[PDB]
Amino acid sequence: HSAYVYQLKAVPDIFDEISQRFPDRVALIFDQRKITYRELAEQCSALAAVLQNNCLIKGDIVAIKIERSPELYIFMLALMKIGAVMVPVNSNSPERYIGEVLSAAGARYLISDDVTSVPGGAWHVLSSRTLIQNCTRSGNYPVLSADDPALILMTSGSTGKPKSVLIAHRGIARLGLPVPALGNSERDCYLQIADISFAASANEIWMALLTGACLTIAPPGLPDLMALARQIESDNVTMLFLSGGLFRLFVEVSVETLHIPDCVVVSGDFVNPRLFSVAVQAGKAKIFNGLGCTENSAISSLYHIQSPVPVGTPLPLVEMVVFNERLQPCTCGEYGELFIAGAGVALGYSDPQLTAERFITIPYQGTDMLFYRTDDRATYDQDRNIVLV
Ligand SMILES: Nc1c(O)cccc1C(=O)NS(=O)(=O)NC[C@H]1O[C@@H](n2cnc3c(N)ncnc32)[C@H](O)[C@@H]1O
Ligand SMILES: [Br-]
Ligand SMILES: [Cl-]
Ligand SMILES: [Cl-]
Ligand SMILES: [Cl-]
Ligand SMILES: [Cl-]
Repeated sequence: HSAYVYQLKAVPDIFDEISQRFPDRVALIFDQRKITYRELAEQCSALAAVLQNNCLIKGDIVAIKIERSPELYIFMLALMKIGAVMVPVNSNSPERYIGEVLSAAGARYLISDDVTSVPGGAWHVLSSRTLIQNCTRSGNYPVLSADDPALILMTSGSTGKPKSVLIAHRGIARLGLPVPALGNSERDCYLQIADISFAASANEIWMALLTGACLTIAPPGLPDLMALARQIESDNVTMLFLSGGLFRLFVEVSVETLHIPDCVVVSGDFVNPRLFSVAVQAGKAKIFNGLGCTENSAISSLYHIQSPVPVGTPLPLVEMVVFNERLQPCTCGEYGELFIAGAGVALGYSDPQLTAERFITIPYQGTDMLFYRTDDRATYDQDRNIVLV
């Protein structure tokens, strides 16, 4: 439990720390089933021992296709504890496409809650249901470092090129640091709705579970705004992360739901400023425009809208710089490209040539800093907020 904020542990070590400090806080809610950190840590450890005894070891590439459920997050924590590299799969994807993802990721195993609706291939299919039943063993787990790989996520460039992104423990472990703009703590409650195959899901999962906060879990499948509205109220969601689609739809059909939480973060793409205007005038929740990208593991900057919206200022341990064509920091109003450095930067792509092109070391403020090149055109405003253009 170090006070040096730049000193990060692997995910399982942070979670062990949190589960010891807040053992009687609620970690997970699904429907009306609630699970404390103490019970979650017991289930995580029991499952990790089962996985190790199934010969799964550090660095094994392990895909997960498990519908939203408490067991999904138990598997994530157990796989992190044994050092496996998770490949989360979109359960709403054609089997065809899932096979292409598993192939591109090099998955050796696929853990599934429905072993009938999975693609065949080189990978070996394991039943999440059977493995959970075999929980009764725990010890001799790997000594993980913040730079060990934790997951593989798929993304695309601006012109459609598909990419396989290797994410380090540190990229999600940083979400255990409270975000000053949000004021979050263990008292908060998050809503898990973004699909696990999307980096944005990390915002919900790990900001909750690595801080002692509560994660209430949306029902599997496509968004049910009626149920989500009831869930936000009945489970007292206080930190609400939304895609541009979910945000816009809520503004259109139930803007007052957006003011049940304390903070609402909209990320993923440009949002019509008029939508922010309506939302901000409808109540007193803090509405943010947020930037994230897969290559920085999770949400990366926040702009509080008070009334092209800026993307604001970086999260803890994140560095953002707009660089011109000559790799010099831009002045206010000068156009350049957004580069991101710090704890969230990915380990690379599966493509080594693509990695060297997009992950570049640049001396900045006295440090030879590794930057991800976003391909996002940007500048600074007068208050030095970053604004994508
Ligand atoms: N939403 C996410 C999250 O919360 C956590 C982690 C990842 C993501 C995510 O979106 N990852 S991603 O799929 O790789 N897309 C990346 C690309 O999205 C565009 N983008 C994203 N946010 C904004 C925004 N506010 N305004 C304008 N453009 C935006 C930029 O072009 C960027 O480079
Ligand atoms: Br739109
Ligand atoms: Cl407690
Ligand atoms: Cl198919
Ligand atoms: Cl291509
Ligand atoms: Cl790649």
